[PDB]
Amino acid sequence: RECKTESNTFPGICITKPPCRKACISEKFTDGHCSKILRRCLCTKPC
Repeated sequence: RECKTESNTFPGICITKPPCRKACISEKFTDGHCSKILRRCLCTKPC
């Protein structure tokens, strides 16, 4: 659970958590945020 994978659904740069949030929800995840490496929506899935 909580596997780190960038949102493939997210069509851009991680500007804000709100858009990233729903991107992870639509996909097979639960949470999402900006990855502290670059600036992509890093979603977490209940793997």
